[PDB]
Amino acid sequence: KTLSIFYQAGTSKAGNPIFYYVARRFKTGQINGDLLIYHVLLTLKPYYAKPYEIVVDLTHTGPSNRFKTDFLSKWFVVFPGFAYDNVSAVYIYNCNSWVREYTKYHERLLTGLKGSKRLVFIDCPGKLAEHIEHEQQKLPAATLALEEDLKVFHNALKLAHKDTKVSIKVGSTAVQVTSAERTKVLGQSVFLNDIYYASEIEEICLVDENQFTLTIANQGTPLTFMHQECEAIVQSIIHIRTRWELSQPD
Amino acid sequence: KTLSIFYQAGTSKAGNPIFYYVARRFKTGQINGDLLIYHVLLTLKPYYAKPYEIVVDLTHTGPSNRFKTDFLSKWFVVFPGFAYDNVSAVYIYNCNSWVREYTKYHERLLTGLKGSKRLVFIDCPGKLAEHIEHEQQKLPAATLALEEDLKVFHNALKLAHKDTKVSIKVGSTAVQVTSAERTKVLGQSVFLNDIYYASEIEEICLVDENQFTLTIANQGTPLTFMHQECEAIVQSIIHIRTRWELSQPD
Ligand SMILES: CCCCCCCCCCCCCCCCCC(=O)O[C@H](COC(=O)CCCCCCCCCCCCCCC)COP(=O)(O)OCCN
Ligand SMILES: CCCCCCCCCCCCCCCCCC(=O)O[C@H](COC(=O)CCCCCCCCCCCCCCC)COP(=O)(O)OCCN
Repeated sequence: KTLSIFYQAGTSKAGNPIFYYVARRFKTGQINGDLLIYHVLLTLKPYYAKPYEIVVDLTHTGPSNRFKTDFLSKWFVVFPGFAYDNVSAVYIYNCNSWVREYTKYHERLLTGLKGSKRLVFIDCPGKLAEHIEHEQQKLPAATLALEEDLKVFHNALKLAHKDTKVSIKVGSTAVQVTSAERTKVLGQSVFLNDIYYASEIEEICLVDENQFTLTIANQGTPLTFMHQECEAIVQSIIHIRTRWELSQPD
Repeated sequence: KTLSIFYQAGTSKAGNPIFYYVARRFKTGQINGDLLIYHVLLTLKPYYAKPYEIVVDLTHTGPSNRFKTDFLSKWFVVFPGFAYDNVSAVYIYNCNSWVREYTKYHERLLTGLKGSKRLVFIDCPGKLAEHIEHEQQKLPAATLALEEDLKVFHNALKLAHKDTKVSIKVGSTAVQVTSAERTKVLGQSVFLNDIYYASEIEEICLVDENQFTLTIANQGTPLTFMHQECEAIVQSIIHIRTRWELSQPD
């Protein structure tokens, strides 16, 4: 009941089959990891003897999608040794701050991935397609969705102890806070894209005429941003939140 | 949350305060029913000595929103005799098959409502504006949103034991099959409007050139309709179920 988490789709421009891991699709608790390590073992077996590439859609991956240390460990010890080696490339799409922080929390186990040239962090579906068969990227429909009909606010500033220059992209279904400055994730300076589904925007608050707060469900401390067009960001987010509430279950 | 189930809002053209019962908001059971009924009491007591009106929002009212028999019967006794007589009108909006059936099954308890000139079914969402001014109307925003941007397919035919002419209206978040011909609900000829949120539309089938089926969640029997433009109705519905799925929870 988890053939959607890890599916095969496409071939790379280097001539290797592509396998997608939708991190958000997997849930720690419920979809027993025993079940996913199973399915990944099974769709890879026929392939991991020869070289293959992986695309991990870290899109909106959060703590509920995590690999607990015991599980995460089992992943670096449960495959034929060549199997790890034949992974020609692992495109990491939509890495966000939680996965990064997860990546730091589990640096003990992800030590091998640090600096690994094989991990290519990708910014958009278009940059991932370049490494694929005539740009036929099969990122989930859901993922690709987040890329269209976006109201983008550049030069925004996420306020925190460390201020992060970000662009706040408001899409009909989610707000994405794409960092404009790179930060390290597994030793590679990459852009982070934090996605906040309208369903998760509990409160939007305009602090100043150029600063707003975004309370995201279950993330406690609201996010804070500074931007010249704040009134407009807030209004766009409220709209998206409202259009969402209208279609809420009874 | 019982608090959004029944609330006071507006005054009718006849100068009577209106109360809205949003059926879908109630969930059958134990305590919800007495929260709900203790709530309607605390809300109505101030007004039920003078003529007041009720708009019953039956949109999407299904089994999970029903008043079990013992709970329903409390509604006809727990209020003062004058409270019942003071209801000058009960606008019934979006009555649907299930409710029709529910009232058929409780045809006994509902004898007092059967034939009642005080019950006004709103078969034309605009007809409500004939007893209550739009600015005084306060149907849930969600109920109202189901009326906007509807791709309407008139002259459809719903096959079943009895084939009823219907209009299939696909909106961004739902499919509504509105009977084109009236049926009796509590002795009144009215237009039912069954609503199927994209969230409930499991299987979508193009049975042939001018026919299609919808399999609805928790509804073993499939909705089978006929229409010239079926591939268009199937595509329309497939688009919204898909638009939905591509925006649901990881
Ligand atoms: C063996 C699987 C690796 C699982 C990694 C889980 C943690 C990911 C954290 C998010 C950022 C990194 C995503 C991409 C990780 C790619 C790791 C990789 O390349 O593993 C190679 C093998 O690649 C594969 O096995 C193919 C891919 C298998 C599925 C991977 C699914 C990753 C799911 C991540 C979920 C998000 C994080 C969850 C958070 C709480 C082998 O590495 P090695 O040679 O250093 O190993 C030495 C010991 N054997
Ligand atoms: C007393 C409350 C009536 C509850 C009716 C529940 C069943 C409704 C079934 C759906 C179609 C009808 C909806 C409108 C019903 C209006 C009933 C009404 O007018 O009651 C009058 C009183 O009106 C009011 O009390 C004000 C409104 C109170 C809230 C009503 C909420 C209705 C909720 C229906 C939920 C949908 C059905 C659930 C299904 C399984 C008094 O009638 P009477 O003089 O014959 O009574 C004699 C004995 N006392």
